[PDB]
Amino acid sequence: MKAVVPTGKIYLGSPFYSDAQRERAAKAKELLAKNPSIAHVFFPFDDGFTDPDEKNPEIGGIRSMVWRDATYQNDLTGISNATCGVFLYDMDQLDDGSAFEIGFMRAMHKPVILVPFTEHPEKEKKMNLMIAQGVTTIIDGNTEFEKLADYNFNECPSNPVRGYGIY
Amino acid sequence: MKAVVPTGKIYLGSPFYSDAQRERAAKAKELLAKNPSIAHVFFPFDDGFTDPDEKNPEIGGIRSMVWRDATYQNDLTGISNATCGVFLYDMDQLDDGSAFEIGFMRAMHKPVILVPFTEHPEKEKKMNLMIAQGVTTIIDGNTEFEKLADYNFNECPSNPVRGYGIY
Amino acid sequence: MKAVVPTGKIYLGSPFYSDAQRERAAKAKELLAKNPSIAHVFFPFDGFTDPDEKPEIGGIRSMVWRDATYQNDLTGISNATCGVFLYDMDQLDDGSAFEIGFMRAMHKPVILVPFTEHPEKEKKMNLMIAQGVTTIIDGNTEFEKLADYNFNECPSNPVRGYGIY
Amino acid sequence: MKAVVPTGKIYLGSPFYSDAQRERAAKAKELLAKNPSIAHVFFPFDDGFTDPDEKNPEIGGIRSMVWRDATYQNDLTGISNATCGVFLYDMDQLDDGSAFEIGFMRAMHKPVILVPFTEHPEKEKKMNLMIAQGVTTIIDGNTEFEKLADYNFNECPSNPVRGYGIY
Amino acid sequence: MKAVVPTGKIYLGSPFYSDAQRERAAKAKELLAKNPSIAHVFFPFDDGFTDPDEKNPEIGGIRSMVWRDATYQNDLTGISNATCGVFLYDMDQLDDGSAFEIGFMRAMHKPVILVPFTEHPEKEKKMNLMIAQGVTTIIDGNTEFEKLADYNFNECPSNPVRGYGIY
Amino acid sequence: MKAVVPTGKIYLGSPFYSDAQRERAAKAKELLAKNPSIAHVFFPFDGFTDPDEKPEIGGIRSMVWRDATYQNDLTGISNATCGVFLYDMDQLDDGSAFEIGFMRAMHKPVILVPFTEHPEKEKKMNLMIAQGVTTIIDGNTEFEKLADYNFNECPSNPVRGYGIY
Ligand SMILES: Brc1ncnc2nc[nH]c12
Ligand SMILES: Brc1ncnc2nc[nH]c12
Ligand SMILES: Brc1ncnc2nc[nH]c12
Ligand SMILES: Brc1ncnc2nc[nH]c12
Ligand SMILES: Brc1ncnc2nc[nH]c12
Ligand SMILES: Brc1ncnc2nc[nH]c12
Repeated sequence: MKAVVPTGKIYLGSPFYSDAQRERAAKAKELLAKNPSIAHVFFPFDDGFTDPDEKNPEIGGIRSMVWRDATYQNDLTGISNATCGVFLYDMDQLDDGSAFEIGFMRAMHKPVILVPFTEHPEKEKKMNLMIAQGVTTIIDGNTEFEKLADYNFNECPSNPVRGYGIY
Repeated sequence: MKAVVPTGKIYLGSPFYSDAQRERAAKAKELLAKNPSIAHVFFPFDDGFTDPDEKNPEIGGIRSMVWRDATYQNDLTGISNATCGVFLYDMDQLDDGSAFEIGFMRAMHKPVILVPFTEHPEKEKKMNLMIAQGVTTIIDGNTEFEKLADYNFNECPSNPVRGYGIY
Repeated sequence: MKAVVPTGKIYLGSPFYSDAQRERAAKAKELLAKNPSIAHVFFPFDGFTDPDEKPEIGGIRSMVWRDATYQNDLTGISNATCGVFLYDMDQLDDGSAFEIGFMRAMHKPVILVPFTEHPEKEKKMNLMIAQGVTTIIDGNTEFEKLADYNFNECPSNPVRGYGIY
Repeated sequence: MKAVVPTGKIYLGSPFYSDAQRERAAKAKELLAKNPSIAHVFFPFDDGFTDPDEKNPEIGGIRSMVWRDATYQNDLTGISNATCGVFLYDMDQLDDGSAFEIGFMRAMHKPVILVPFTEHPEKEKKMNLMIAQGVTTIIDGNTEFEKLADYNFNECPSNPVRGYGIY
Repeated sequence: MKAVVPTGKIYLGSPFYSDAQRERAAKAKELLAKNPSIAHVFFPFDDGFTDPDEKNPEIGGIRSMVWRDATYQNDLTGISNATCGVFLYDMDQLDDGSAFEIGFMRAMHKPVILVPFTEHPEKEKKMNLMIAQGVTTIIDGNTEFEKLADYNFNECPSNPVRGYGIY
Repeated sequence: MKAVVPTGKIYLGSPFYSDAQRERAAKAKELLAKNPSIAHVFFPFDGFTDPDEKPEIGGIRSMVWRDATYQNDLTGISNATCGVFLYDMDQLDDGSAFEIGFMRAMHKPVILVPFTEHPEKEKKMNLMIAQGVTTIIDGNTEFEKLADYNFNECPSNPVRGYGIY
């Protein structure tokens, strides 16, 4: 029933390797900001750990084990504190980090909101069984991105993936 | 220390959408068969559930919810009974089902053996942080596929991913 | 130990088959509604609609509806910080029991609120329930405690006075 | 794949006390003892903890906290060690202990096999959604009780509950 | 991102009995009470369970099973409700209770903040690997105790233990 | 209940700093070696080598070595069906305690095998240890029980006779 205070703690998982992916993340935060059921949102790429012993760090480059552990754990920490996951899932370039986080969250029995995006709304609709069955709620990013602003994250109502070929 | 009987229960995760992926799986089973530390190996694509109410089933096609649940659960069942995971991980075509299973297994604190394969041993070596940090042991598929036959699955000795750019 | 804000997130599980059971549920919602340590309450029966289900209650239900409804409850269990169970000692609801075992396997606290209309029978309880529950509040004589119980910390209160089977 | 040594570790859950129920349990053991895939079977009612500090143990009595604690724990230990659960489920007199155990195992992602028994096959077939959905494989006690001797507990293939009204 | 309402639910673990230790705990509370990101703080020694059936409660005595059970459980409940753990860790007299609690929380994937205190800053700096690796963020009690008032418990950014010998 | 094959998978945790501690560990391995209910035993100190570490015991260790070694233990905890702890009551090993809490959060059984060289002091134990452990075998007077204990089912034996703090 109606909550006394916002309780949703969103773990916003998302690729961040292209302008389009980056714009979706931006857009997602905005909508989430308009949702009255949200108490907090964590985006893994917002802050960052800095390793002093790490001289001249580069992206996609070799990183120190210390930076790697700290950054990975901040993400797991985000998942731990989150009550649910929201994944801006690029269906054109499958992100394994996101897929990994979806499985982790489900192993913890946490609800997972999948928001698929494709630049080819007209190509075949197929999805991996693990993703298709692991997620508890699907919200198409192409045509319903906006309900993130209204979805009741206090209870995360289920909505099984349907309409996708399974492989 | 030395085990009285084999105790390793391997969950062999792997894409199965190309001849090359299919040959690796085949090869993997053979090596695993030669390993004295293995009590059992589960390959998700070996058996299969059959839904009677499912008329004319097709691969990649729309599947019944009953078949979807049963098949997904057989996989989770495999992960549950497994003591460790071994992933024939295609680095050229990232498989999200596999990535999902890697995260699930790690959320359960189970050791995960990553065996990466690439048809371009000469291209840049980069890996997602979640995969790079989530796996506990890496065995290159291109140059060490064969140690699967000797690895001590009774204890799954760690071997951190190194030599890969992190993104 | 004094919360800055209410944190208690209650999963209120109970059978919803008889009028009596529907009454208890009705009362609990109100009682918990007056507790200042509660941030939110979730009640399973407050549902999903399979647009493809041509559907009777108690009848054969589509797998899609079954999956979504079952998940909505587990999701309520996941979000909850504790469980409050309007537990029927006369008609044992295995669903409620399942959920109690699920929550405990998750290490979360479970407040057992038993009810009986047969005070005549020897008060007894299954071991798993007797030992699994962390806090018991008699529904026949302490129901009102739910409006005052501190769900921010859910103080323990082991089951006693019940014969074990 | 074929197991090198039996892998199934069964948690055999069942109500006792009722003459019929005891019979079921006894026959289940026999059936299981004949299954090559089973490595071990734990039945909670077999042996028990004796509280030396317990005067006159009343079976159904107001038993001491030490006995209760040790007995309850001996069951969780069995659930913990078990790879799968097999429940002799009485559809005539619902045993909440069993139900408890089923959800506990499912929260652990362990496979659960339901073997329902009814002395009233003429009565309506109904099942609580939590059981019907939580269970991973059903094997009708009244009709396929014998299957327990052939079921491959090394993989516990799933068989979704069906044909039951759901309330 | 910025939280809409305090999200941090702290499990404040610490040894008691020792005059110094009590002081630490008292100051930690003050510091925490000043942190805007904190929603609630649970300290195991604050209030307690009273076993009406317990004659003359001996603090350090052979306490009854009911008291023990209710007290131990009240702590797990706090760990369960908590989003993160903050441990006032005595490097001079290792408290195994605290250690227990740290591993329990890590098995749950919850973030753990170590605040080490030593009355002998001249002695060698060493730490048991399990603590040094299990801990997700360290905040020197002797030097940065005040940080507890600024630390964003809505996300618990990590800070790997370093500068300690490991045995 | 009679295993077809040994299933017990033991995670043997203990401090490995003093000669005495190194002796107990030595004995346990042998005792467990005679138990027919055991399929395998894992002992943390039996290690990893960071080819890039130029390394002293107790010294500063590379993060890579730290990560791999720590993981090897958690992996041993994951594979194990139960834990056997050669627990020192004179010099509390927080590593062992951490691992005990980890295993219990995983619902696995933990056999506490305490040892003391000071029978003179009031036998006491921390609550979390006293309540977390599921089976206790006195290392000073029952050490040998480990060769006969049934690890296929690890029968419970709550801690008693210890004052609680
Ligand atoms: Br992936 C990935 N890469 C780099 N920084 C990160 N933080 C969180 N997830 C990250
Ligand atoms: Br993916 C995927 N697709 C089809 N069948 C499967 N079984 C296990 N995993 C599977
Ligand atoms: Br149980 C159970 N049975 C039927 N419908 C439900 N909705 C929520 N929980 C339910
Ligand atoms: Br007695 C006894 N022994 C083992 N498991 C049980 N569940 C309920 N009562 C039980
Ligand atoms: Br007393 C008491 N109360 C709460 N937590 C504790 N840990 C050890 N002893 C404790
Ligand atoms: Br603890 C601990 N400390 C140092 N080395 C180890 N290897 C295994 N467990 C260890």
